[PDB]
Amino acid sequence: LQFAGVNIAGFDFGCGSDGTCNASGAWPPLTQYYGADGAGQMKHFVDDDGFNVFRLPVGWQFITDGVAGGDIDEDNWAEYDALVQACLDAGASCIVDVHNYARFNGEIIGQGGPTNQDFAALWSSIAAKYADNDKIIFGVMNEPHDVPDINLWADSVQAAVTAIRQAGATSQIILLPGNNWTSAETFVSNGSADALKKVTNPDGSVTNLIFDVHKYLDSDNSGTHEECTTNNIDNAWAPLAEWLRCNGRQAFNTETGGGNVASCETFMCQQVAYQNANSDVFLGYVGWAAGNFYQGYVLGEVPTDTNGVWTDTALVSACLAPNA
Ligand SMILES: OC[C@H]1O[C@@H](O[C@H]2[C@H](O)[C@@H](O)[C@H](O)O[C@@H]2CO)[C@H](O)[C@@H](O)[C@@H]1O
Repeated sequence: LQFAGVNIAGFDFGCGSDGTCNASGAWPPLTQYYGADGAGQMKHFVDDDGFNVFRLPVGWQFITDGVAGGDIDEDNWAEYDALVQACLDAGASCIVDVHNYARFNGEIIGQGGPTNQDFAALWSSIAAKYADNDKIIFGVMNEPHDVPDINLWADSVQAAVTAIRQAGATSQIILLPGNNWTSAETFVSNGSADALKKVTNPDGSVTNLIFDVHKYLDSDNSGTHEECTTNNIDNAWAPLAEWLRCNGRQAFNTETGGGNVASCETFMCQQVAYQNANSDVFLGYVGWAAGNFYQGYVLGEVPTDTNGVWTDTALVSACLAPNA
């Protein structure tokens, strides 16, 4: 109810689930840079649909041109900032999502891979850009999975948070991701919640530290199927809210979606109706996948521009748009 948005993808392309980002394969979803009209996409999603925030996936490698640290490469950053500027210019809040699966080329941050410091550095720099700007929302890490020790991971996340506040980003939300691809279904049961509950700002508060969760509507939670089989209320959003409420904490669903078909319009509308009903514990949903996915993409949300007139995919206009 506070936020509803869509992921504008492209800078994440050739990012693998193992933290390897073929930083050649990055493809900015902006007219210029020879990609789709991501800016226009966002004008439309706000002005006509009532969307509010956009999530802008990008890889560590792109930000730094291949290095695990925080030395931001200016030419690449110029590209990525233009998208963030388009998101802000559209009137919305923007999640800056480092799309690395808690890894850097095969190896896990804090646990085999780059150190918590290598990582913290990164976020200091990102935060230093953008510190004053309160419409930014820092997404620490996208979809950690098969991590062996969650408390060490929560330590890595502490390190980022602390980096972020110390660069002056005092007013922003920071999203905190846990294990199993931050599945919302296992977020409490696997220890992600209790570990991440310990993460605090420098002054000792949890103000503006929101859990980051993801949930798809297909049998295997992959978001690779067109057809949908559930609304995740019974097994995910209900238990989650109970837990979230009694602990005085909030979560944010930064990835979800489904195919542009009947079964999904019924089941997604159910999930979104429930999520609004629990607006105290859930800050919002963000739908996975506009930007520069081709039309036949199974989870597609890219609208169409006909001489100024935009047209949404089925699922956005039937279910995901606040204006419906
Ligand atoms: O679900 C989000 C994320 O999932 C990836 O697939 C996982 C899935 O999360 C898990 O439930 C299933 O059992 O295994 C697969 C991997 O084997 C998927 O690769 C991503 O595209 C997606 O963003």
